[PDB]
Amino acid sequence: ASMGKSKEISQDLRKKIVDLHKSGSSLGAISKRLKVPRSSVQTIVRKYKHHGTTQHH
Repeated sequence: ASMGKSKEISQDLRKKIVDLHKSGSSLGAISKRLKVPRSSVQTIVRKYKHHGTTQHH
């Protein structure tokens, strides 16, 4: 095999922001600590809503 370990986007943040959106009352909590910008939350909601319908894996 070969080597090469790198990352691109925080997978945790991506799952977390989505999961917390389903919680609702805990959204202000993560937005308090990490204060996610509008552009970031607006872009991830598109992906979530998109993957909501036939989530390819």
